Amino acid sequence: VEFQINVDLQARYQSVDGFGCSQAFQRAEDIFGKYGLSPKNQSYVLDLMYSEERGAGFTILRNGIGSSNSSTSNLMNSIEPFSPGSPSSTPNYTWDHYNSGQFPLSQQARARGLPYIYADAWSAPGYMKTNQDENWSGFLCGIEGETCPSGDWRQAYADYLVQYVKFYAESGVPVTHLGFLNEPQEVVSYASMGSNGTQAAEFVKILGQTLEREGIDIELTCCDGVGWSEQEAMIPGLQVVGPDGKSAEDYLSVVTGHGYSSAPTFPLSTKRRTWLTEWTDLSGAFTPYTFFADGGAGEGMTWANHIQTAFVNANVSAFIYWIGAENSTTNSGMINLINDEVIPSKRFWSMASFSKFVRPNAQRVKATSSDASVTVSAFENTNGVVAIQVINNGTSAASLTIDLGKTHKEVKKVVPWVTSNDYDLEEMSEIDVKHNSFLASVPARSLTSFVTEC
Ligand SMILES: *[C@@H]1O[C@H](CO)[C@@H](O[C@@H]2O[C@H](CO)[C@@H](O[C@@H]3O[C@H](CO[C@H]4O[C@H](CO)[C@@H](O)[C@H](O)[C@@H]4O)[C@@H](O)[C@H](O[C@H]4O[C@H](CO)[C@@H](O)[C@H](O)[C@@H]4O)[C@@H]3O)[C@H](O)[C@H]2NC(C)=O)[C@H](O)[C@H]1NC(C)=O
Ligand SMILES: *[C@@H]1O[C@H](CO)[C@@H](O[C@@H]2O[C@H](CO)[C@@H](O[C@@H]3O[C@H](CO[C@H]4O[C@H](CO)[C@@H](O)[C@H](O)[C@@H]4O)[C@@H](O)[C@H](O)[C@@H]3O)[C@H](O)[C@H]2NC(C)=O)[C@H](O)[C@H]1NC(C)=O
Ligand SMILES: *[C@@H]1O[C@H](CO)[C@@H](O[C@@H]2O[C@H](CO)[C@@H](O)[C@H](O)[C@H]2NC(C)=O)[C@H](O)[C@H]1NC(C)=O
Ligand SMILES: *[C@@H]1O[C@H](CO)[C@@H](O[C@@H]2O[C@H](CO)[C@@H](O)[C@H](O)[C@H]2NC(C)=O)[C@H](O)[C@H]1NC(C)=O
Ligand SMILES: *[C@@H]1O[C@H](CO)[C@@H](O)[C@H](O)[C@H]1NC(C)=O
Repeated sequence: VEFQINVDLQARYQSVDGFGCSQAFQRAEDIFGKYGLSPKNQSYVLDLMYSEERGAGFTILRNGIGSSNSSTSNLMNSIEPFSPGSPSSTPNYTWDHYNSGQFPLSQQARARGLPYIYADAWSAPGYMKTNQDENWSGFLCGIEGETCPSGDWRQAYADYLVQYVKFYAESGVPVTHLGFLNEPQEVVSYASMGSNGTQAAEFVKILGQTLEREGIDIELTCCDGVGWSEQEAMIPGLQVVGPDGKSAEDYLSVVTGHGYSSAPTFPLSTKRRTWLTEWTDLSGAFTPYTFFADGGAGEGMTWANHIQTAFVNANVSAFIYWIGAENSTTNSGMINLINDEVIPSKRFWSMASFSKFVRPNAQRVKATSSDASVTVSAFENTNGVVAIQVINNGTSAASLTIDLGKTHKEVKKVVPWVTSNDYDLEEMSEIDVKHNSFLASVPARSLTSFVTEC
């Protein structure tokens, strides 16, 4: 045996909620033909993203709760664009059955089986904030240390987020996960809003209490920090048990962070599930076809490794890329649209390799490799399908011996699915398994998903 891979289904780790992307800042409109995409390719892109059989079967869609009072440039417009005059005044809410294209997108994703919709606000509306502006950070009026002459807007913001979730549910598209901050560290020209851990915790408790009063069942998140270390720094604040004997962590279902300022390479110190909720290559490079060339930020293998590391080393339950599909020739999205043209990147195919076979409620299980040139991850689905991801970073093909150890069902067949410079997500011939062990060659510089049958 040249390379030994051992999988142990009796050594079990975190659950998986899934994989996906956002179509925020009007990028959902691109999929529906804003820049000339044909009806054929609109349907094709939705199948690539959300069909388990025809595509990646993404299971999480992250939508923006818009803060803007218009839909100019790439703004996401708000359900409450204009101040009601005071926090206690009756709000005027507008529902356009659109949400910058994210509503019809959510309908199309759900039609193809998508279970999880994560609605996240980048900012409260400007009139609820210290700077009276959705932009350039600022704080929710009434949060600890941040008073405003117009009064305390904390309950108004909670009621606003509840009303967004209600419009979605009433329109047949329930939201499963809810967040109220994005990158609270960042002071930027676009929708942004500040909070440290204790300021975030204060609002988590108000929002959780509001949802419980309304009888709405939804998973709360915090805080989409700009990097993994930056999110870790907020967790002590979320864990402070207040006078009432509750922490923010008691109300939270998921702790969320981004990969930009620091990558998900270590476990966060929360007792909750964690999600990597945004990450991409923002360099402005264009790397659609490269799985491996020289370790560029946009290469397929870079992203296969980011995903594998997030699950094995950072203990995440989900991985959400930034934009799925957009009219651009950069690496910001997984799928480049060029008017009526669809170019799925190797970053897309790396995501697809995981997402297609690691279905919601899968559990990560122990998987080891005898050699640092081959890195491995493994998950058992609730239907018993085992999906093993192998990255071969050798310059030659690697002959693997893969032992599945002790299992309930004797495994009889396994199917390899390959992603490389030569292959997108290519199904290879089934391999016969004997005594829960099999041999497989994997190409140089490749990702292979080995998927067990029945
Ligand atoms: C599989 O094994 C291979 C080796 O065989 C490893 O490859 C090396 O991968 C690293 C990254 O992990 C590579 O280093 C990075 O290269 C990037 C691309 O560089 C080229 O293109 C850019 C942009 O045009 C040029 O600027 C540059 O001169 C090169 O022409 C760089 O963009 C990266 O830079 C960034 O990160 C560094 C380090 O943190 C920062 O200092 C920089 O400022 C910047 O943010 C980086 O240098 C390296 O080139 C690869 N070597 C080879 C021989 O290919 C893989 O890592 C390995 N994969 C796995 C998953 O283990
Ligand atoms: C829907 O999206 C499709 C996918 O993008 C569109 O089809 C593509 O249209 C472009 C023109 O905009 C064609 O581009 C040319 O490609 C050739 C090279 O061709 C070949 O190699 C590819 C890659 O493996 C292969 O799939 C092709 O079949 C060819 O063998 C260049 O010489 C040209 O300069 C230009 O780049 C694409 O080839 C074409 N792709 C496919 C798969 O058809 C399509 O037009 C969109 N609309 C509709 C209504 O279908
Ligand atoms: C609509 O939103 C815009 C953008 O946030 C608001 O404009 C800002 O208002 C604040 C407060 O006066 C200023 O500090 C910013 O400079 C403004 N930004 C821009 C780009 O103009 C605007 O007030 C909002 N309109 C209403 C009616 O609420
Ligand atoms: C990996 O993440 C999981 C959550 O997905 C962590 O699981 C929690 O474990 C604590 C301590 O044993 C329990 O009190 C919680 O009930 C678990 N949460 C869930 C949702 O199951 C696990 O601790 C994390 N691992 C590491 C090494 O940090
Ligand atoms: C969409 O993307 C292509 C490629 O970047 C670009 O050339 C084109 O102008 C964009 N389409 C528009 C604005 O119609």
